[PDB]
Amino acid sequence: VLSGALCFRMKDSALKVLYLHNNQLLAGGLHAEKVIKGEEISVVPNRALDASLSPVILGVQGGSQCLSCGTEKGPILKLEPVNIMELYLGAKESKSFTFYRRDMGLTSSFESAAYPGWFLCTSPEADQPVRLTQIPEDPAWDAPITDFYFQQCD
Repeated sequence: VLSGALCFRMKDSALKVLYLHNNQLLAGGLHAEKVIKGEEISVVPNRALDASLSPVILGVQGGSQCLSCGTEKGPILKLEPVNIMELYLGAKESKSFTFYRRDMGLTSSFESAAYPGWFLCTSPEADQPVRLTQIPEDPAWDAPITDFYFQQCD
């Protein structure tokens, strides 16, 4: 087993780096990038789910908090005060804390395992929270961005 979670750096396809502010993950513009450092994203595979779907659990602050979609009838992206290693080692499904990664080459998309059809996304605007969205039939320049550069820290 991992002695610590994997370390990744994330930014959307528009190169907006994800950072933390007031307990929320935001995607910053070039200006924000000069003030705050991108957040090191903790990552662990969710071994309770189908490996062919690339299930992962994402966390922040050294893995002290993890991204969750909640358990309501509708998805709500929020950081929860649970250590990613607790989820990693626990014999518990933890589906609401899981995303299915779709590797498209240079970038990846992340679909909520608990809420099919909902994907992690960023706004075309800078410094807005990362959220969840369903994919529109027709693309647009002002539509949410669901593709991310998912790179392991050096």
